[PDB]
Amino acid sequence: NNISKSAIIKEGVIIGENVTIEDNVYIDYGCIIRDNVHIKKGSFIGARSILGEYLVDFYNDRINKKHPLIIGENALIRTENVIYGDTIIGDNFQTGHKVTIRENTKIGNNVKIGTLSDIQHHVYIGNYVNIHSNVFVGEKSIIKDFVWLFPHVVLTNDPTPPSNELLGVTIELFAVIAARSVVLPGIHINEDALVGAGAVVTKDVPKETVVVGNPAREICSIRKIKNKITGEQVYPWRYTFKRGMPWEETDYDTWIKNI
Amino acid sequence: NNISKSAIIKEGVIIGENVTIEDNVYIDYGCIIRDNVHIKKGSFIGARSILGEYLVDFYNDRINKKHPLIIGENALIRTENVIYGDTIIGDNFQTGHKVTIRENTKIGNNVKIGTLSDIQHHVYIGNYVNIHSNVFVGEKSIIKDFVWLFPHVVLTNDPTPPSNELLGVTIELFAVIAARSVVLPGIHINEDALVGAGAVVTKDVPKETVVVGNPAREICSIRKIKNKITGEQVYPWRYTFKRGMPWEETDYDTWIKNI
Amino acid sequence: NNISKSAIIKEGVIIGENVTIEDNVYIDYGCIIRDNVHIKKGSFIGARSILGEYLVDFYNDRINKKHPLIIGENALIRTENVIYGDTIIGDNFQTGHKVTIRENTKIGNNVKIGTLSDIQHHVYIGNYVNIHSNVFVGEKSIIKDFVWLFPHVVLTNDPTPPSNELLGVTIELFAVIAARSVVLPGIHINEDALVGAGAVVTKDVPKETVVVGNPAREICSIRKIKNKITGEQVYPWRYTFKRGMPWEETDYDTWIKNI
Ligand SMILES: CC(=O)SCCNC(=O)CCNC(=O)[C@H](O)C(C)(C)COP(=O)(O)OP(=O)(O)OC[C@H]1O[C@@H](n2cnc3c(N)ncnc32)[C@H](O)[C@@H]1OP(=O)(O)O
Ligand SMILES: CC(=O)SCCNC(=O)CCNC(=O)[C@H](O)C(C)(C)COP(=O)(O)OP(=O)(O)OC[C@H]1O[C@@H](n2cnc3c(N)ncnc32)[C@H](O)[C@@H]1OP(=O)(O)O
Ligand SMILES: CC(=O)SCCNC(=O)CCNC(=O)[C@H](O)C(C)(C)COP(=O)(O)OP(=O)(O)OC[C@H]1O[C@@H](n2cnc3c(N)ncnc32)[C@H](O)[C@@H]1OP(=O)(O)O
Ligand SMILES: Cc1c[nH]c(=O)[nH]c1=O
Ligand SMILES: Cc1c[nH]c(=O)[nH]c1=O
Ligand SMILES: Cc1c[nH]c(=O)[nH]c1=O
Repeated sequence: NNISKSAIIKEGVIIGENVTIEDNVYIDYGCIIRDNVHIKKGSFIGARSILGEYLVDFYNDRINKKHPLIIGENALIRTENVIYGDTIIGDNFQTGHKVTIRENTKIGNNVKIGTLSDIQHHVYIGNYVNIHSNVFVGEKSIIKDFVWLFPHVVLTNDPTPPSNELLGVTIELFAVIAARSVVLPGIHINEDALVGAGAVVTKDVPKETVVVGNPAREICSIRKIKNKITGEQVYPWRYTFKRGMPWEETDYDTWIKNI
Repeated sequence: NNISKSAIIKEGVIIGENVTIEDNVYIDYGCIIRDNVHIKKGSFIGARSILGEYLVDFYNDRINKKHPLIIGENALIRTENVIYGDTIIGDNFQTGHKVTIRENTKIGNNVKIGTLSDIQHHVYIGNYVNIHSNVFVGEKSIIKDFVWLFPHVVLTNDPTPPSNELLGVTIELFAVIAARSVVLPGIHINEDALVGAGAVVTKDVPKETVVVGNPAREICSIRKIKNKITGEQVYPWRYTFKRGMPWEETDYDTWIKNI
Repeated sequence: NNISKSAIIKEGVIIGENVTIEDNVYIDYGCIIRDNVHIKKGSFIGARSILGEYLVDFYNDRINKKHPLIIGENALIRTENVIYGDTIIGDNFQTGHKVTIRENTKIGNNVKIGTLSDIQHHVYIGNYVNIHSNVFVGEKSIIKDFVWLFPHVVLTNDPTPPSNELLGVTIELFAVIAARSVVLPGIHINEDALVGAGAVVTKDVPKETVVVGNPAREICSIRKIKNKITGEQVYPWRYTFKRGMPWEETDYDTWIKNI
């Protein structure tokens, strides 16, 4: 292995082989770090998380194959997160409790995944994505930057289940999926779209449109929505909300000009 | 610390500083009791629960600030519950497995919180409240006494997400929210109201009214409902159901006269 | 006890009394095997699972009564599964992470139960049943062979809650319940029926019928559905899908003739 002298590793932690733990990493009580896990500098790993969780091939003969997991700098992973090998997570990642993340998945930078979320295999999550509590992200889903998935959202992938050909959902830049919504397989939710709470999204959602209901139907442009408190137009949200965003200290327009 | 000689503390338990464990408390295998936790007499804490879980300020410098957690007498907390500091829980509390309860939250007496439920910060839960499996209780929610939240209910708080001003849901005395229902931000669900399974509640619900659907619509008075088995009028439920309630040994009317 | 010399039992495992662990069983780090647990040959038990979890009577006096749990051969149970006593699980069972299974429950052979699922007490699950992530299975539910419950499905049982007389849902052979659907108490979902994603099923569903919506309504025969990719008729699914099924190596028709 390769573990930093500044790493703090609490009681009960179990470490395997070919593990690299960088500087100022703190691994809380009881974590099990399985083989082929690389934890980048400054990260915190919550108690009893299990990192480099076994892929299916392990069970053939109980011999652990090599499926490297890398976690980026400064993660803040909370308790009992389970993360599979063959997955890459970027920097400043943060989680709630008991989150599960499968293999062959890629998660960008400054992403947040709340308590109980279940991210499946072969999932793509871009940067500054915010997934709240108990969100199910099915295999093949593609979540672009700045997307928000609120509690209990479920992204499906088998159009006529059970079947052999899956179609993942693709969620474009800044789209917001409100709580307890379910999206059907292969659906494209376009930029700056808003899917209202509890919707059953059976059709693509056009850019800057609001849909609600079961099945969800277009109700209006996102720009029509007013703040319930202040009466100000809310969307695109990038102009009215910036806590934790990269243009927090400036403004979106100046920010975007720079990138 | 201050731990009772009658307390039973199983193998693997980890105890921090400024912890008080009263008489006849039983802490099962592997719990991690973090600093500033007070567990009242006669309580049972399920294996691997983590009590006094770290608030956000801890991560600034990995130095644990003081945020006291108090749990009342006779709790029956099941496995792997995670409970934050700056929270108060009353007596005879009981939980299912893997429940998460955040900080700055207040939970009354004789409350039950089922498996997987995720109770956020700044939540108020009164007495004799029954929250079932995997219920999401958002920040700012106010749940009055005798309310029932059935499996997979979700109480939201950001009316035009993501935004800066949250509005919590308030659920009044005895109201019942059936399974897989979602309530929108700032909604008032009045006394003895019934929200039918799977509803999307977008408007306040008047006292003793039944609403169902997406969006939920008023269908009738609660008093119209008949028991599917016995044909007897069911509601107000306080008159037809009393298992585990304070008037269990008497009757509601005599009971209420006394308080 | 009775533990096989070929059993592999990792660090931190806690074993009680009257436990039988057969040949080639592998119990991962930190499992707690409570009294009266029988694990059949060749099974794998994921880290930190808790087997023979305490029934309610234990809490009367903290004295553990006898409530035997049996798990069949070749199980592949993943991490942190919690399984109660007075329950029987058949062979080739497999689970995802953090699944909870209560007492007085019977689970057949070649069944799969995904991450977070919460199976209550007095539940019957037949063979080759596939329950996905975070499915709630209420007390009294009866799930026949080959049924599929997709993510976030919830089967209820109190028709006018809270009440004293529960009615479980019965799901017949091969029926498929798509994601985020909720079924009301006492509902009969017949053979080869399809409940579309996110439905609120308030009425029995006839054999080979598709229902969708809130409340769910019949839309067509299952045989009308075409594969979204190939345009081939999909259902009965037993003729178009067989990965992991008993007729995988042959065909359903020849297979059924033999049984
Ligand atoms: C979990 C957390 O921590 S916070 C979760 C984040 N927030 C959420 O999930 C909820 C966010 N809010 C929503 O999703 C809302 O549904 C919105 C913003 C889309 C609703 O848009 P609104 O500003 O309420 O438009 P408005 O309420 O004036 O339009 C209401 C009409 O459409 C209906 N409607 C509004 N929202 C919905 C909905 N989600 N589903 C079905 N119908 C709806 C209303 O009942 C009303 O019908 P009416 O014509 O009979 O009066
Ligand atoms: C998880 C556990 O352990 S138990 C969970 C606790 N129980 C539950 O969550 C379910 C409780 N039951 C409900 O919520 C029910 O929906 C009730 C009690 C509100 C339904 O009231 P009912 O007594 O069924 O009235 P009833 O069924 O006669 O009225 C039915 C009409 O309204 C419709 N309807 C009834 N309930 C709903 C619903 N939840 N959503 C949408 N429509 C509904 C029916 O389909 C029917 O429509 P129709 O006019 O075409 O026939
Ligand atoms: C989580 C995982 O890993 S995968 C989860 C497994 N897969 C799922 O849960 C989703 C499976 N798919 C479904 O359940 C679908 O709803 C199906 C297959 C029942 C839909 O049948 P379809 O083949 O899409 O029929 P189709 O789409 O042509 O009929 C669509 C019409 O009914 C409506 N409709 C279709 N499905 C639904 C639904 N679930 N709820 C409400 N309305 C629906 C459509 O909006 C459309 O309405 P329209 O007349 O205005 O055009
Ligand atoms: C800030 C915060 C986010 N998510 C959590 O799970 N806990 C916290 O304290
Ligand atoms: C009675 C009971 C309630 N809740 C649980 O999680 N387990 C139990 O045994
Ligand atoms: C194949 C598979 C199924 N379910 C899981 O939880 N993990 C896996 O690797």
